[PDB]
Amino acid sequence: TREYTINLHKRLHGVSFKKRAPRAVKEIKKFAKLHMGTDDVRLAPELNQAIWKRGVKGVEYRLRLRISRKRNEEEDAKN
RNA sequence: CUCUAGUGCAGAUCUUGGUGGUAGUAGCAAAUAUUCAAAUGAGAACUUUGAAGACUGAAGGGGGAAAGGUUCCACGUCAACA
Repeated sequence: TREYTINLHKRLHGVSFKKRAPRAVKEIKKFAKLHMGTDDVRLAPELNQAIWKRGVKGVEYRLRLRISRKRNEEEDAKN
């Protein structure tokens, strides 16, 4: 595990306001690829409600996540 | 061995049909956010189910007549066809 930061600044600047956060969760998918080096990407409904609580126009910038490597044999699920 | 007829095709912005052409290009149906997990499986964003959010609520709620007429329903199939 690392305890990570997810700064949701860029890719949220230039995207529509009322449909901002559905593009922002797609960045939570991107981040998992490089910084672990995994084939599969996996989130949870725990990370759906990690943004959406303060909904779409407002967002969490300081959205600091966790990650853990297994599922089947190896894969990183953000958990 | 000689007589007889609906008797020679390139064409009236024609006529009987396939095939070419733009072209695998545009279109892909009025701007009401979607994210994530499962059931089943040969294949799953779409069936179906759960977690969660957008959305409307003088109607996305409710409900009768004309008109149509079994399209509902359960059962049952993935070929043509969306």
